[PDB]
Formats: sequence, structure tokens, C-alpha cells
Amino acid sequence: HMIYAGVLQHAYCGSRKKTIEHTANLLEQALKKHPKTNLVVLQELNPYSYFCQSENPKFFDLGEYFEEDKAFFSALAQKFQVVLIASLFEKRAKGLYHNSAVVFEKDGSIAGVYRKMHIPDDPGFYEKFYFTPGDLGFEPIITSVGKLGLMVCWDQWYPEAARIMALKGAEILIYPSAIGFLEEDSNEEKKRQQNAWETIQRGHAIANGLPLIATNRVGVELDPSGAIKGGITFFGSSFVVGALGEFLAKASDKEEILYAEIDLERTEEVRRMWPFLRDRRIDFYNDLLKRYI
Amino acid sequence: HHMIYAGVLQHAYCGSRKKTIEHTANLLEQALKKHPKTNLVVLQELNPYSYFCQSENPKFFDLGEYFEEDKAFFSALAQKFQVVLIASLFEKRAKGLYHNSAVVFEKDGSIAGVYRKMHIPDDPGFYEKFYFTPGDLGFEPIITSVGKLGLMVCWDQWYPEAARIMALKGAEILIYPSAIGFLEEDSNEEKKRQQNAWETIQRGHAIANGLPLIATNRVGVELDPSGAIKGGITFFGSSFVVGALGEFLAKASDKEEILYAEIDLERTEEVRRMWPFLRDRRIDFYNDLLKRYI
Repeated sequence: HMIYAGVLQHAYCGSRKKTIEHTANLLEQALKKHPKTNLVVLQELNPYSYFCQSENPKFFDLGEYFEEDKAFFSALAQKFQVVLIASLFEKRAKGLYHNSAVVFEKDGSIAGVYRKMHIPDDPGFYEKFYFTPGDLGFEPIITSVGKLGLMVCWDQWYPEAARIMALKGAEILIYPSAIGFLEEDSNEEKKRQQNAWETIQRGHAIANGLPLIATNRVGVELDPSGAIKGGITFFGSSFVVGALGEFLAKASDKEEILYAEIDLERTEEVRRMWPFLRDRRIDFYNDLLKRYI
Repeated sequence: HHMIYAGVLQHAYCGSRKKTIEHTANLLEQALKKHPKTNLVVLQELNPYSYFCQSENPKFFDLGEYFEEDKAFFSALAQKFQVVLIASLFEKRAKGLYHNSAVVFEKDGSIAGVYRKMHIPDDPGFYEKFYFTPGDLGFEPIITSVGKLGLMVCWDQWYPEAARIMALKGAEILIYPSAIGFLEEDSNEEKKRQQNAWETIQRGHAIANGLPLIATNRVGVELDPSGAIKGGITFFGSSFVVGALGEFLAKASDKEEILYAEIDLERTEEVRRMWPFLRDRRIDFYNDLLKRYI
């Protein structure tokens, strides 16, 4: 059981149409450069700007594309016969939206949908205004390349989420992300932010004996409201680690096709060496259900 | 202000209980002369003893008879140097019943609290489930004059759940006396990956909870007295301290070492304002954490 993973890390191209066409070109390039690729993961909200930089209800208009986006990325997955993970903007109902990652099987059928569960809220990342927190919970998505523990961005800071996926048979953890720095940040803070983002996810891999893919976009994006001067600089640096937290591939902070070959069969050997799941003291984990004590 | 001036005593087993604890006392004295501000000293796991779980032999339960003498010895040390002191001891709770128990001594030598190791490993050369009954007190921080200590022991440090529960109960720092080493069979790549994973997962506890973290470890080669494991265990030291962003504040060698770190607990406020993970935890969908597997 092998996953030959491709990560398409790029900038927003100024419109939805141009951006999704650019992603389609990179997918084609990725499959020529790496013909064994059976899983392609896109960045969070891959057709769009990171529109949560400001709190503005006009951006809910972008929710009207969900079915067209799925048709577009469904066709891509079937055309290139890969499992494809897109990160989309789901309109659940009038006035009701989710940050929803969609997994396309290699025949274009939808293997599953994950609604972002943990929703952030900081200046420049006003996601709680737009995204209703997911209500399906932490459920892996079964695909022809394995049972995918798929979550989105802010979810990656929560060990609880990765553990629940692992307990439900996930064979890999995957997080399309949108993370960048502000003009105000010092070099020390940027390095610490990015290193902590990498480190916490490497811990999910180690704790669960599972490999992990994290994707991210690149490029400077300016605040249309003008509140945040210098906008957000997305640092890319998508990466893949194995079941011991060891790096399998690491990207630059520029546009990049990242490739890694992931052996799922190592999970048995890693968990035999480190049987964390055997030893979890679930009889004393009840306090995890509390906000604070 | 609210500062912890932390000292870690990383050393080898000295061939006997008596020599080892006296060696710890001498190192503690050296540490306080070099770092006079020290208000917290953390020892290595099972600090008076060899890592006797390398083999499964019921005679080592005889070591459980020293618990009160060990507590008296390290109580007197904490009182002599007026530091909060964390020892990692071997508790005989009753006939046939033992725990891996870390004990916290207040600066006056009184016992601030006791933590019984919760997660008990069982791997060749690490036969801990044979000796240690799993803790029954749970994950409770221990209140001391230098802060609320989220104290756990060794194998506990691989479990984000335990660190989280401590943080939810107001721990201001996470602390793990450990005993971790490599076997002669391990390649250099495997040895490097093991040690890096051990550090990395603990840095994640610090990040996830916005709390600083201390990890301690012993050094030295210790041979299997039964002869089953050729080459024994080489404990790689590398005690370390990280802050609430996962950043290293101090990192030790693989030799005997007094490691010192100044830890600002007040940083937790600014870190959690920046990274409000606790506000956003989806506790309404965490129920499945209570299952063995699903």
C-alpha cells in the first residue's frame, strides 16, 4: 500500500477562473513530472483569495460556486485518474456556509466531504464570521488509495482531531492550509510561527503512527478593506512526514509541485515499536470533554 | 514577574542506590552554587536506581522498600537548598502493589504532591507493566510555591491527552522525568529518528497548550543483568526545556550535565491570546477520544 502524493502549492491568480485553470495546468504538469502520482492535495480554499482577511458579507457570493467547483475538480480527477482533494466553500443553505474539503475518487465520484471543525478568529483571519463549524465530526474518508484522515487548516493545531481520525482507521493525516505572516512580524516570530506549525503536525504523525501531508498557498494578498497594511504573506512550505515525524518532502515558499512517496505499511511496524494506542489511559480521558477545569 | 529558575540534574546511575543519591546531592549542591536563583530542580526518572525494567525479575520489588527513606532523603535536600524538588521514586503502595511515583517537595521539604505514572510501557528491555501498577489518581497538577506543576513521568510524554488535561486543570508548566535510550541493534538513522521524535512530540504539547515544558533524562550505558539484551541500553541524556511556543530555551548534551533555564510563566497569557486553541476546541465532538479504537 503506497501513496504517491502530489501537492500543488501556488498563489491565487486574481480571479476564480484563472486560479482554477492554473491549478489544472499544475496538475497536468505534476502528473507528467511524477507519473506514479495517485493522490493530489490542493491548498485550502484553492479557487479563491483568502477572503477571511476582512469581515465582509459580500464574500458569501463566492459560496454560489460550490457545485461548479466540484464539477470542475471532479472532471480533473477523472481526466488524470487520481484521487484529488479540493478545499472548497460550501453553501449549506441560504445564509449557512462551511469550509468544506471534497475528495474526488479517480473516476470523478465524490468519495467524501469534510467540514472544517475548528474555526479560527483573529484580525486578518475572521473565519468564524463566514464558516459555520462542521457538524459531521472527525470522520475519515475512504478512497482507493487509503482511508484519509482529512481535516482543514486550523484543525491541524488540535491533537484531539488527529487522534479521533486515527481511532477511526485513518491511514494518513491531511491538512490543506492557508497560513502566512503579517508585515508587522519579525524574522524571529516568522521562523517560530512556521516551525511551530510544522512541529505540532509532526507530533500528530508520531502520536498516531501515521504519515501526514500539510499543504499551503504562497504569495502576498492584500486586504481589500485596507485595514491590514501589507496584507498576508503566505509562506508555502507544504510538507510531508512519515509515521515517526521524519520529513519525506519539504517545499520552498514559492510556487511548487511537491512530491513524496508514502509507505502506509510502515504504520504496523511503527506501532509495534511504539504501541501508544494500546496504552492510552482512556479510563482517565473524560476531562478532555471540558472547556476548562 | 512569575519566573521559574529550573535546574535539571542529568547523570548516570552510580552502581548503588547510596552512591547515586549522594551523587545527585553533590550535583544539586553544584547547581545551586552555579545558579543561585534556582527555585525548581527536576531529577531524572527513577533517579536513585538503575533502569531496572530492562529485565523482568521480581527481586527488583525489593527496591520498593526504600520509598520512605528516599522521600526523607530528597525532602531533606529540598529543605537544605530551599528549592522545589521533583524526585522520581518507586512506591510500594501495599504488598504486591507498586507504582512509578514522582514526588514534589516544597522548599520546606514538605510533600506538595505525588504523581503515579499513568501510561505504563511494555517493550523488550522496557518491561514496565510487570512492575508498575498504572496510576489511579489521574492527571492532576501539583500546586507549589513556584507554580502549578503539570508533572507526569516518561512514557506519559507521548500522549497529547495527558498534557491537555493538565493544561485544562491550570498547569503552568509541563514536566517529564524520563529514562530513554537506544539499543545496540539500532542504526544511527533510527537512533536519530527516535530522539528527534521524543523531543518533537513534547514540543507539540507545549505548543498545543501554550505552556513551557521540561523533559529530563539520564545518561550512561546500562547492561541487562539477565544478559538477554546484548549491549544494554545507552541513555542519551539530551534533557531540554522549551517555552510556550515550542521554542528551545535550553538543551543538554548526552553526558552528565546540570541544565539551567529561566522560564517566564507570564508568557502564557500573550501566547494564548495569539493562539487561542483552548477557546476553539470542539469539545462537543471529542467524545470518541474515550474509545480504545473505532
